[PDB]
Amino acid sequence: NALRDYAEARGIKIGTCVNYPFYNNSDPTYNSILQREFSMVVCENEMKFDALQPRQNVFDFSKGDQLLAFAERNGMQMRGHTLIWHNQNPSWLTNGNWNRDSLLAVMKNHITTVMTHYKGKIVEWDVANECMDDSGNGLRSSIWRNVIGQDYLDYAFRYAREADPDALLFYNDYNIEDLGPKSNAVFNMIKSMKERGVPIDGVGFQCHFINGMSPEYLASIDQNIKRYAEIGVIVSFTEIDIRIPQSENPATAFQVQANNYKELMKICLANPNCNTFVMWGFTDKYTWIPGTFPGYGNPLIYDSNYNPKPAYNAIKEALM
Repeated sequence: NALRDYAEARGIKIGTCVNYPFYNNSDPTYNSILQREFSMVVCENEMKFDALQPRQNVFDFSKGDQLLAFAERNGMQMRGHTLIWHNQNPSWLTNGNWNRDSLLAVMKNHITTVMTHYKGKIVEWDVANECMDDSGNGLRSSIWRNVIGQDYLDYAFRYAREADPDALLFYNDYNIEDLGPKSNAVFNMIKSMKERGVPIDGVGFQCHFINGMSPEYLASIDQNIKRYAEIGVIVSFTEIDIRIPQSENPATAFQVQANNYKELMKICLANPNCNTFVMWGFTDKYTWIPGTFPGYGNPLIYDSNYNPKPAYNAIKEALM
C-alpha cells in the first residue's frame, strides 16, 4: 500500500531528495517514512562540486556512499546531482587562475573520478544544472562558460558518456516545463546538441511550481513533453514542490495543492518518455522554499508533524 508499490505497478519511479537529518540520525520518523514510501533517492547537497572535491584532487565520497548503501538495501535507485553548475563551487576553483585548456582538464578529472566511483550504480545523472539564462537568450555567465567558451557543455556530456556509458545523461533546469522563451531555448539547445553528435539522453524539469496551476499551464507541459519525445529525449520531473503563499487559508490551499500534484502525476502516466517523478523533499518540516521565496511555504506531501496532507492521497489515487 505504499506510494512506491502503486508507482512500481505503473512502471514509474517515485522519489525524493534526502535532507540532512538522514545522515546523523536525528529524526527517526524521517528515516522510517523514507525507507517505506519511495523507490528513488537523490542527494540534496552532498554530491555537489564543493562537497565532492573540497580541495584540489581530494575527493570525499563518504556521504554519497552512505546514501547508496541505504538505497541498495532498500531496493531503491539513485539519481546523481550534479556535476557542472555555476553555484556551490569550492574556493580553490573559483579563485584559481585558469584558461580554456586547464579548466577543461579540471572538468574532465572531476567528471571521470566521480562517475567511475559510482559506475553502473546511478541510473540518471544531472550532468549540467541551470546553465540557461532566465531570459532564454543564451547560456548564463559562469566560471565554466566564461573561461572555456560557448561549447563547454559539449565537453561535459562527452566526458560523462566516456566515464559511464550506461548512465542516462540529463540537462536539468527550472522554468523550462511550459512552451515559453526559456523552454524553447533549452529545447533548441538539446535538439542542436543531438544533431551534432553530443551524447545527451534526457531533460530534467525541476518543477518548482506555485500553488494553483491552471489547466492551460498543465496542458502546455504535456505538449512540451511530446516535442521532446519527437527528438528521442526522455523527461524526468526532478525537484517537484508546489509552494503556497503564507497568507492563503491552509485548509483550502492544501486541497488545491493536492489537485495540482494529482494532475502532474497524470501527465507523467500519460507520456511513455516520462517515468521519473521526484519531489524536493517529502515533509514541510525540511524545505528550501522559505529561504528562496520568502512569504511561501508548506510545499510537500506530509506536514511538519508527519501527517499525510491531501496531496499524498491524491497522488495515490492518480496511480490507481
